[PDB]
Amino acid sequence: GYRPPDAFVNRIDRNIPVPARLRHTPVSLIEAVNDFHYAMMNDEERNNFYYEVLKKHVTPETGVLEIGAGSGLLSLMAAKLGAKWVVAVEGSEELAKLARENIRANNMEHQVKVLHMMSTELKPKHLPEPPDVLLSEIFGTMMLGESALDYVVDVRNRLLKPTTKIIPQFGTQYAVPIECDALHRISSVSGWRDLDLKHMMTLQDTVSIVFAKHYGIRMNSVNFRRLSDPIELFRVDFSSSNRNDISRRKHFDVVAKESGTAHAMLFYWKVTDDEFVMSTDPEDTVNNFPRDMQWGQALQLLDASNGPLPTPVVFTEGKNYNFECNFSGDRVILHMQLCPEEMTECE
Amino acid sequence: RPPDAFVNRIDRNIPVPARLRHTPVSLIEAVNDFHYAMMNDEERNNFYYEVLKKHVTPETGVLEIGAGSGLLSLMAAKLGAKWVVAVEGSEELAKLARENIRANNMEHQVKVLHMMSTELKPKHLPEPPDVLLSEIFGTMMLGESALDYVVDVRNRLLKPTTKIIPQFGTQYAVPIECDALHRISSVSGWRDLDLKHMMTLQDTVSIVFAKHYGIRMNSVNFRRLSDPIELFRVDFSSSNRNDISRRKHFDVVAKESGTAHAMLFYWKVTDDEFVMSTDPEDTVNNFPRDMQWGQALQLLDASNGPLPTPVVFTEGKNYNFECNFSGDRVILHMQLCPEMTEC
Ligand SMILES: Nc1ncnc2c1ncn2[C@@H]1O[C@H](CSCC[C@H](N)C(=O)O)[C@@H](O)[C@H]1O
Ligand SMILES: Nc1ncnc2c1ncn2[C@@H]1O[C@H](CSCC[C@H](N)C(=O)O)[C@@H](O)[C@H]1O
Repeated sequence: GYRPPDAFVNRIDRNIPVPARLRHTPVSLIEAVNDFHYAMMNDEERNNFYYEVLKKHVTPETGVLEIGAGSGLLSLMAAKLGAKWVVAVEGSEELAKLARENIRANNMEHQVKVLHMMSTELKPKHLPEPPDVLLSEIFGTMMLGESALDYVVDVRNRLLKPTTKIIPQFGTQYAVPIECDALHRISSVSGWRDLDLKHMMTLQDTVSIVFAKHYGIRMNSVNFRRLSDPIELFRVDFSSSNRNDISRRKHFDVVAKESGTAHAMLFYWKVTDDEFVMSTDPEDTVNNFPRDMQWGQALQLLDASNGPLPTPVVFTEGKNYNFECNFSGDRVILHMQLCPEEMTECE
Repeated sequence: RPPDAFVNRIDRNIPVPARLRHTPVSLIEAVNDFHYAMMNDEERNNFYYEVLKKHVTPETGVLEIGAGSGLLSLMAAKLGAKWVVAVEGSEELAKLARENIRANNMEHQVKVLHMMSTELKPKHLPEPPDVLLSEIFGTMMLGESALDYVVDVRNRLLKPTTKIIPQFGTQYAVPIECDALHRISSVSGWRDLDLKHMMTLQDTVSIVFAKHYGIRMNSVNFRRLSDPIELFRVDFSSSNRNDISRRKHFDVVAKESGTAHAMLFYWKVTDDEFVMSTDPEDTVNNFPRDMQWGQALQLLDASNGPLPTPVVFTEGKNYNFECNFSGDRVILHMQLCPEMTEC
């Protein structure tokens, strides 16, 4: 017999039993589905979001194009609503097949087609015509975390026609300074009785954006306080915006509603199309448990200045606080640095 | 600027404090991901403090495997040990420990060696130690080979009278029903759309840490379908990994009827009267422990069909499970025995 180099069994001790359905299946595909896709599909509210927005844009003469088909659920929705043709693009090989198999298992093998490629190499030749609708779910815990704006923009410039409706329409990344003792106990140490340990603080990570779930935390489960109104880091119109519409450095003047300790900046985002909303805000994901597991929220520990040891950002209600937001080149990573009163070039 | 410097993996536009710029990334990741949480697990710290002060004389020489930050050695020194030698494999962690030791003026009580305990020879020690101190437990108790590393030191460096801390370790397992976990790990479909083919890929083999699902078991609602399954127990002063059979079987009687979505894995460490538990029923107020360890999970498939079959419990009936250990006993797997298995 033969075993693919990336077969699941290869990752597993000889003494441990593996079901035939898993043995020769590629590790990455298994990891992809088990870690993300199962949680995505049980995000009913997410599925309901895309079904409703498609429902008001799909005619039997509607040509649909989806970026990142994965399992093909969204592409199935387009066809389910009676679309003329659906072409779904998927970057990895094994996800491409899995989509097709889901497409045969259901009705739509004639209606929906899945191309193995990145949307970057998708050419007008690969499409029947310019699509009426562009479909996309390529949002991460950070909205542009998996470069959603860049992939749509490339496709928007090359493959779409004027009348093309882009789903979804709007996207906004928010930031909130929060007090959260529970998080603080995971990320800070002073000492144990007589023993001084504050030197450990030399190493505290004030720079990295961190996904709540990866370190075992769900903000809906943890008690915390929002020390201010949401901060609109940036808005994006997917049918007109570019990644340079997001200035690589911005300054935000935040008014503290409540006094407390800003242990961390909490990062969430909302996606809008007409009256329909996709929210990453923990207030809206209380009952959407699968969403907190797929997207969740992101955190960044705040340091007030550049001392040898981190300085706590203490908010005093009514008093005003100034933050410098620095994006990376691809606008995929960002950072919130409190302005002093010389890491920042605040003025 | 070291090749492993923290700045070097950060965008040029993002600001990095001087205390972090030239610091090795691995050190930062380690301290931030684990050490902070360890140090705020005060039950854990209190566990070792109480077991230590029961054995530490001003005549007691202490040897710690895996110093890391070296807090436990600071405890042994604080309790007035005559000499403490703490061994640490990470070069950057070893220096971090030394600094903590200077900050508490115990520079001459505690010595930190940059090596693996495998390389620790009697030459490196003043005397065969009176006390052996270890914290090398993972979310899976033997997940970090805590048993093997102690056995090597036990065979080569210790003396008959050497008290090993901690004494006992028990790896438990419980079959549980958990609707929240099920929604994260399975899919049937969406309305008329059938997505059951997705189930072909459901990972039934891998042991996944609960926090890597993003889950803390104390926050999520679940049912235990039977009494705890003692997979194995180890005496760190006499057991070898060969004492753990490569394959064990278990008569598991269902206390309750339900769906065994998964096998929950926790453990308990014992020394005299003192207990270190990973059971989520004991970590309800120990939020740092659930973050540094938490629990483990394995999804259960009942047989070997083209699709996963739910393991369903009927109260009062028996369910035989086969447990297979990897060679180093670091990894294990629970498989239901049908009326892949040797049963
Ligand atoms: N430029 C790109 N081109 C094609 N596929 C992409 C892509 N970027 C990400 N992807 C793929 O899109 C998927 C993101 S999630 C899958 C969404 C799917 N339509 C659903 O709702 O079920 C991943 O599988 C990823 O491999
Ligand atoms: N055989 C081994 N020998 C020496 N150090 C080890 C080791 N196995 C693991 N370690 C190290 O021990 C540490 C495990 S965690 C440190 C726990 C420490 N007692 C404290 O509470 O601060 C890690 O730094 C690891 O690199």
